[PDB]
Amino acid sequence: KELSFGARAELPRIHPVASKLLRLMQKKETNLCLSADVSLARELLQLADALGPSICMLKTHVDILNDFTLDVMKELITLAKCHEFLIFEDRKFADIGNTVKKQYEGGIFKIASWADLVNAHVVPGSGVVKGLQEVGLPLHRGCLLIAEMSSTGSLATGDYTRAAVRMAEEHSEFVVGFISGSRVSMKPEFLHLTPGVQLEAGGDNLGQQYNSPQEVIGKRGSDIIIVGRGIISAADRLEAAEMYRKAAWEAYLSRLG
Amino acid sequence: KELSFGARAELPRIHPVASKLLRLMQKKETNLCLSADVSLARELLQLADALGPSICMLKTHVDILNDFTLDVMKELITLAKCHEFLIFEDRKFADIGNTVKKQYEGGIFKIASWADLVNAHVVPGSGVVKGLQEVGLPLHRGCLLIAEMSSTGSLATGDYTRAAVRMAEEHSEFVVGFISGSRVSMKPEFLHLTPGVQLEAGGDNLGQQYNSPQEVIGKRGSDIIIVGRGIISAADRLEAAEMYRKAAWEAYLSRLG
Ligand SMILES: Nc1cc(=O)[nH]c(=O)n1[C@@H]1O[C@H](COP(=O)(O)O)[C@@H](O)[C@H]1O
Ligand SMILES: Nc1cc(=O)[nH]c(=O)n1[C@@H]1O[C@H](COP(=O)(O)O)[C@@H](O)[C@H]1O
Repeated sequence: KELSFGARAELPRIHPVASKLLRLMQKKETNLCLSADVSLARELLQLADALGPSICMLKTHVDILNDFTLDVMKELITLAKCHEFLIFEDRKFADIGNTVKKQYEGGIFKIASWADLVNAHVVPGSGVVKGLQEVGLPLHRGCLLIAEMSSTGSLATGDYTRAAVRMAEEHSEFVVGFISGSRVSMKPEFLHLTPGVQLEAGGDNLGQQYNSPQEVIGKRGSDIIIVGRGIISAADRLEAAEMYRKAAWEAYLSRLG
Repeated sequence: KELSFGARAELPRIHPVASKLLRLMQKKETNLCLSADVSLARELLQLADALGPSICMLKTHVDILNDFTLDVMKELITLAKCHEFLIFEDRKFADIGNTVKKQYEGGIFKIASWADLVNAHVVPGSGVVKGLQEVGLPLHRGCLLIAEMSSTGSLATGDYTRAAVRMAEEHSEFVVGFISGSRVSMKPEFLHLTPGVQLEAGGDNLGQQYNSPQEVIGKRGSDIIIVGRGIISAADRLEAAEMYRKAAWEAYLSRLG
C-alpha cells in the first residue's frame, strides 16, 4: 500500500534532499514543480515569489536566461528558502564524467552552488553520474536520471529505461529519482517527476506531447508534475498554478485511497 | 570508392558548412579537432592561436569557461577566420525541440551566433533537430548527431545508433554528420568525428576510453579525431598537435589508397 509523501520522507534509504522535498510537499500540500521557462530574471523572480507557496519545486533552464548573474540565483535561493521549495536546474548533463564534473561545478553558471537538484541523461554510461556525484556529494545535492522523455520519437524506452533505473539503484547516495512519464521504480525512496503535463489534450509544434495531471499522477503513478506553458502562458499564473496544484495533489490523495 | 576530403567538399548534396570544413582539411592537411578543454578565456584563445595552423576545428565547452563573454567569442572567431578552422560547441543539446531552440539562440552564450557546428543527442526524438534547425538554418549553421559515445557503459549502440543515422538522413539540410567511434553512415556527404582518442592505450578515471588515431581513422573509417588532454596535458602542445595531425592525416591517406 502506497506511502504518503510525509512517510516516504522518513524511509531508511532516503536521500536528505529527497527527504526535505517530501516533507515540504506534505506540509504545503503540493506536488507541483513550476517549469520557469522564461528569459528574464525579473520574470523568473516574480514567478518564484508569487507561485512559491503553490509549488514544491522550481525548475530552471538558466542557459535561457538573458540576464543571468549569480546574484539572480542568490535572490532565487532567498525565495526558495522563504517559500520552501527546491531549485532544480534542468541541465541534462549528458557528456563523459570528466566533462560533466566541470559543467556542474564551474563556468559562469556554477550550477552546483545554487541548484538543489540537477538531472542527467544515462546515454554516456554511469561515468556521467560518477562525475557529477564527486561535486554534489559534499554539497549534499541530488540528481535525477532521465528514464523516459515526453517528446515524440523518444528513444528512452525499453532497455534504455531499465538501464536508467539500474544506474539510479547503483548510485543511490546521489541519485534521488527520475524524470519519467510513469513510475519506473518500485522503490519508494525514489522520486518520479513527470514533464509533458497540461490539463488539456494536445502537444506543441516541436514534438512535445501532453498528458493530464490525473493521468500522470493517478494512473501512471508518478509523484510530481512539471508544468511550463500550462502555467506560464496563462494571464494569471497564480490561478493556473493553483489549478495544477489541486489537480496533482488530489490525484495523489486518490492513489493513497 | 572512397573520395578525398577535397572531392567530398564538392558533392552535390554536401552541406555548405561541411564543404567549408572539407576544403580547409584538404588545404591544410589536417583532420585534427582540438578539444579546447580549459577553464580560462586566455588559455582558450592562446591555444586556438598557437594550434590553429594544425587543426581543422576547435571544439569548445563554453559552459566550463570561468570568464566567458561574447567578446571572448568574437576574438575566437577572428582566430578561426585567420587560421581557417571551424568552431564546434560541444553543447550536446538533448531536450525537447521547444527548449533547445531557446538554448541554442539565447541566454548568455548565444551559441548560434558564433558556433559553426553544434551537436545533439538523439534520445528526445527528432524534435531536438527540428527545434535546433529553426535557429540554425537561418544562421547557416550545421549540426552533428551523437550516434556513439566513447565512455564506458554507453547506451548509444545498436538500434540507438541506427536511429541517429536515420534522423541525420532525414534532416540533411542541417545535420552534417556524427559524433561516433567509427563510420556509421555510408553516405559520403556526412562527416564522422571521433573523440576518445590518444596515442597510447588507456582511459581516464571517469569512464573515458581511448583508441588511437590509426585505429579510428584507418580501421574504423572515421574522418576527424577529437583530442583534448592528449594535447593539452602534453609539455609541448605544438608538437603534440602535430603528432596527432600527422597520425590522423596519414591514416586517412592510407585508407584512401
Ligand atoms: N525535462 C524535460 C524532460 C522531458 O521529457 N520533457 C520535457 O518537457 N522536459 C522539460 O519540461 C518542460 C516542459 O515544459 P512545457 O511543455 O510544460 O512548457 C520544459 O522545460 C522541458 O525542457
Ligand atoms: N563529445 C564527446 C563525446 C564522446 O563520446 N566522448 C567525448 O570524450 N566527448 C568530448 O570529447 C572530449 C574528449 O577529451 P579528452 O578525453 O581527449 O581529453 C571531451 O571534451 C568530451 O566532453
